[PDB]
Amino acid sequence: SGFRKMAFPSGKVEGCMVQVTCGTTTLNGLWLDDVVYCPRHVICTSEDMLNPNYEDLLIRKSNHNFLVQAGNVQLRVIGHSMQNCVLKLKVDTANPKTPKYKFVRIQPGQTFSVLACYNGSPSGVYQCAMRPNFTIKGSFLNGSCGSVGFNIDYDCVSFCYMHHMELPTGVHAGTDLEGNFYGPFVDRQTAQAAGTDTTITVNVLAWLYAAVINGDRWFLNRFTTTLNDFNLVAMKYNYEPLTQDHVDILGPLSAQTGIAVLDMCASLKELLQNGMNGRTILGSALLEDEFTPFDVVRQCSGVTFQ
Amino acid sequence: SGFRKMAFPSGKVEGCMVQVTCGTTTLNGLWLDDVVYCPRHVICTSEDMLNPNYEDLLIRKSNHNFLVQAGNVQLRVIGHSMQNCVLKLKVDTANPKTPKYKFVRIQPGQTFSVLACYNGSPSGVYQCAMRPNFTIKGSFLNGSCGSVGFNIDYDCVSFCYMHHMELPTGVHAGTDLEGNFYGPFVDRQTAQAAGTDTTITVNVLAWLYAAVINGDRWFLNRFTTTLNDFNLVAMKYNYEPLTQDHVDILGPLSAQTGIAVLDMCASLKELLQNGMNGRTILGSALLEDEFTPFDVVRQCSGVTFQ
Ligand SMILES: *[C@H](O)[C@H](C[C@@H]1CCNC1=O)NC(=O)[C@H](CC1CCCCC1)NC(=O)[C@@H](NC(=O)OCc1ccccc1)C(C)C
Ligand SMILES: *[C@H](O)[C@H](C[C@@H]1CCNC1=O)NC(=O)[C@H](CC1CCCCC1)NC(=O)[C@@H](NC(=O)OCc1ccccc1)C(C)C
Repeated sequence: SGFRKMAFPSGKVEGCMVQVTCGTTTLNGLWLDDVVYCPRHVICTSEDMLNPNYEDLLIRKSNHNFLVQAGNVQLRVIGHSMQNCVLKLKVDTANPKTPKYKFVRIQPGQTFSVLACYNGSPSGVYQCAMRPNFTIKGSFLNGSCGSVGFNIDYDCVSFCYMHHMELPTGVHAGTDLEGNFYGPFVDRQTAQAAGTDTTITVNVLAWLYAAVINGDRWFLNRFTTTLNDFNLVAMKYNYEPLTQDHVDILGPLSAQTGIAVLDMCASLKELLQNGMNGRTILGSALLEDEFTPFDVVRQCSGVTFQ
Repeated sequence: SGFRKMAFPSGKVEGCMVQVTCGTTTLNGLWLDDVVYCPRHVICTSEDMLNPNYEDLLIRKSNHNFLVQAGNVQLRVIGHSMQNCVLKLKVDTANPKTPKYKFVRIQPGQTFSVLACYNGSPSGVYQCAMRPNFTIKGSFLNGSCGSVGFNIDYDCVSFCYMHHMELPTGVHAGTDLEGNFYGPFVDRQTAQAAGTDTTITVNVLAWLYAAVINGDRWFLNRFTTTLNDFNLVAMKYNYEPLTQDHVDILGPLSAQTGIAVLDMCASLKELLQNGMNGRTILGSALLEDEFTPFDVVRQCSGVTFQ
């Protein structure tokens, strides 16, 4: 038993990380087949970043201005193009380590693993949730741009996030692998509002089920509630409203524990209204919302990949 | 910026994971050069586990009784031996993916990444601390035995932990790669006491420095303290006593932030005596002790590996 925030094994993604340099700027790229993907702001100087005209900036660049290193194995750039906020560099060699892969645009509340990288070299791996306001709470320093987020389904890597910038609150923003930002953000160094974040209610409930499965369970109470009654409580505490779709997604955990979803909602409502009274659940003194149901099921069924 | 509990990239270790089967029991092994390492309890049946005579049980076994699969690539066993609580199977093929590696026995309070594995296939990766009572708080199900803990120093993997069992409190116990348990535990299915755990004070202080570096810093107070005065507080709250060696290890973080170590101890003393009053530090409502100083420095300097 035990429950930990767990990232996917990163080896398949490690073999795809390269370094991209344009002039003074170095960041990470993702090398799949004969294409390298990276943030288009690799082309910006420190004064372009305040209000860049990316079309005009890219026109000044030719293939030979993009330096791509894989380790110290190095790639010849034979074409370049901009797709939304990502630059796509065609290279003359297909990555021999390309895994089976897909590009996916994830939904708010879903989770993924981040392989944080500097100069094309992996530094660490951790699990993130895409917040309801389309930010992530990551760990990113200068040079981490182009680091990617991903999920694995057995042998297939689903890339879902590429890192671009940090907002004025320490939270992080980036794009899918077609270069479309999650949320309202633009790749300009200017003040940008993320807007109110909310707690991912279905994930909190999934984590309460994980706690029961692991014997942590003082919070189970006597009451039940209704989906409309609970949602009145969710509103006051900035929790996402719970829908029947969420109830259905929680079905397997409900069946495993024998605790009806609305009974668990009643326990959650009392935790929200009364706090935890200095106690903990699965080692946390806060209600955790970065585990999806489905993360919970895999962690307590032992799903593997390769 | 931002601070996350981050594991090492796992690819170098993924290429070393194999499946070991003896009779009815399947677990994970570690394949380095021409040797496969796994828990010796792979030889036990469900009624051996209550009081096993490992010498007598192993004598019944020959090389051909140990089935080792690498993926579905499969290895011929040409010798076997028991070293403390690990079994070492000599195979006829050296692992072509063997990284540069060392076996290390870590100290209590140090951290490492765990690659949780089932049937020789990686499932996930997370960071653990070896508690002062020589347990870890992991996430391990049936079949995870033989999963390993490790650190990376650029290109060298230091293996430090192999998982063996779960105690009567949900905490986990295992050995170094020479098969010596951390702590007082034996590989028998019998009630076993871990003894009182304590909080890793130098790690809490390192994490408070990480918080200041990230602008989280309401807890900085007006006071200072002495190492002897602070240790009186540490005693009452089951914190490890702070030594000058710990102060010296905190030197770089002290120099980076301009906060004297004993001033940070005074902030910690007030957090211990008064709690956090419903506030958070780096997203946690508890004092976190599973980051070493040195983890903090790498996370806020961007150290990479490959
Ligand atoms: C690429 O390695 C970095 C990664 C960030 C550095 C520290 N944490 C990070 O996640 N990205 C950048 O340095 C960004 C440069 C890009 C160039 C032009 C296109 C968009 C930005 N810049 C940032 O992340 C900066 N944040 C930012 O621009 O947010 C807008 C803002 C500015 C002022 C006040 C409010 C909001 C970051 C602060 C360095
Ligand atoms: C190998 O895959 C598993 C991993 C554990 C299963 C669930 N969580 C785990 O970490 N290891 C085992 O199943 C252990 C078998 C070994 C065979 C004989 C040598 C030592 C054990 N068994 C356990 O981990 C069990 N725990 C245990 O034996 O602790 C001692 C104990 C027993 C009763 C009351 C107090 C303490 C576990 C409970 C299945």
